[PDB]
Amino acid sequence: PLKNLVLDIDYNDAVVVIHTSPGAAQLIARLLDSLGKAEGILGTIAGDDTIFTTPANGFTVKDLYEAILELF
Amino acid sequence: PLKNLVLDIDYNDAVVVIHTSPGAAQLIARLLDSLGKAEGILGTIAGDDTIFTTPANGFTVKDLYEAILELF
Amino acid sequence: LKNLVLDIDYNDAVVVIHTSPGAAQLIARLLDSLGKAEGILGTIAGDDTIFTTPANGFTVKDLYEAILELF
Amino acid sequence: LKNLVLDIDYNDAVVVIHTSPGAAQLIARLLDSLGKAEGILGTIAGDDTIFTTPANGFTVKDLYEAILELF
Amino acid sequence: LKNLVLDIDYNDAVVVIHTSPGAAQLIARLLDSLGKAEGILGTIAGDDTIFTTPANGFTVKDLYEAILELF
Amino acid sequence: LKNLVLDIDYNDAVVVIHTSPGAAQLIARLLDSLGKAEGILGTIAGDDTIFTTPANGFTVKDLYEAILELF
Ligand SMILES: NC(=[NH2+])NCCC[C@H](N)C(=O)O
Ligand SMILES: NC(=[NH2+])NCCC[C@H](N)C(=O)O
Ligand SMILES: NC(=[NH2+])NCCC[C@H](N)C(=O)O
Ligand SMILES: NC(=[NH2+])NCCC[C@H](N)C(=O)O
Ligand SMILES: NC(=[NH2+])NCCC[C@H](N)C(=O)O
Ligand SMILES: NC(=[NH2+])NCCC[C@H](N)C(=O)O
Repeated sequence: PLKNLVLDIDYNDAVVVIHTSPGAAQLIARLLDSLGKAEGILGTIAGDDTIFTTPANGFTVKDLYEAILELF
Repeated sequence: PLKNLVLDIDYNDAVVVIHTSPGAAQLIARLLDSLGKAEGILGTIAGDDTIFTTPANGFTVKDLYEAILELF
Repeated sequence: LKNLVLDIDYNDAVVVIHTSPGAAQLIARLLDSLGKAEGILGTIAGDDTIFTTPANGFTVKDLYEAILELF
Repeated sequence: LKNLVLDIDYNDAVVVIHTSPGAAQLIARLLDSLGKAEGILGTIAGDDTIFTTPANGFTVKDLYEAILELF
Repeated sequence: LKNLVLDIDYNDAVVVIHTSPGAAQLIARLLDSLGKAEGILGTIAGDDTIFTTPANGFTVKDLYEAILELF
Repeated sequence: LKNLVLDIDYNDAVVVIHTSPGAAQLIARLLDSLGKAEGILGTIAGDDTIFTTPANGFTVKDLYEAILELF
């Protein structure tokens, strides 16, 4: 699994969104599930090529954003 | 569905996030789908082990959480 | 055909499109025809529920009407 | 929903249907109505490919014809 | 969990387990607890169906027996 | 990475590819860039297992080899 899989990252007020190659969703997501609530991720949901991840309390959507880039 | 399939319920300003054992997400989200917008749930979406469920207008997240807890 | 998409609505965070069992990934696929330049930031489908959310600049409201347009 | 299915074929074990992206679940959902008495033992679907199989007392080709019946 | 398993039959190649919707992946993850050693090559679940296949050294009947065993 | 691909084996019906959790859709997409001309009838993939089949004129064994060659 290479960065070549994560096609794009952006976010808004409620969720942080990741775009990947088709079929790589669940794979990049399991990576995010390594992080966790105390690191800012309340949860994560992957489709085929999209991943919606959301911040925990104490965290802003931007905070999560920066934390994920660190993991990636 | 055994209550054991459900590992943890938590939330924030936009969604309630239910974690479950690998694989049980689609099964448990079935229960959440028993309810309709009326009880507050706009929609529900499960992946493999995470479920994001959101509220309808008039009910907040704190609301949906309590609601979910009652159903489980 | 259109029939598959049951209801469309929204709230504070996302727009939720329901479908007949199994068509969520197909209709959600329609949405992926859009893109950032038209409001859509991303879309996830399960079996029969799709959660699409607005990019910065648009609102969950703007996005909503745009999907009806698309449909 | 015909243009969804891109192909049908088979072999010494299953019937292999190909489809447009995300359709795998739609199409396989249609083949789930039939049941064992129609030949089918079961049906599975990934993202764009279904794999169906005839039950005890049925041939793959037969099944291939049967799906072609309800297609 | 067992009341989720609709039925268990089979044929020449696979052992098709039907389940309640969504139950699929859970029951299959159960079979995955077995592994090659018990005569299971590999398993794959959709939404409510589980196609499994025996390993060289056990036939389809045998897989079936050991599955009713597991269950 | 082919490390996401844990084990390969086959039988008288399909080639079974056990991969890391979630990797099953990605790697089936790799086998998906082959098809009939190379002997692949179809390939359906779950969360960590993938099931492929040889077309006509080709044997599962020939496929097991080609699959390693794809790898
Ligand atoms: N190959 C597909 N299923 N494409 C549709 C994907 C739709 C949406 N991005 C999701 O992840 O659910
Ligand atoms: N077996 C897996 N695919 N695990 C990864 C799960 C990714 C994400 N947490 C989801 O549930 O959608
Ligand atoms: N037949 C089912 N698997 N139903 C569960 C649906 C759960 C959720 N609404 C989703 O679309 O993912
Ligand atoms: N976008 C994808 N999921 N691509 C991989 C598809 C793999 C396999 N043909 C399936 O139907 O599951
Ligand atoms: N509610 C649904 N989407 N059902 C699809 C069933 C298709 C097939 N039986 C499978 O296991 O994938
Ligand atoms: N996390 C899971 N859903 N595990 C269950 C896997 C079941 C089966 N081996 C498949 O690939 O479909």
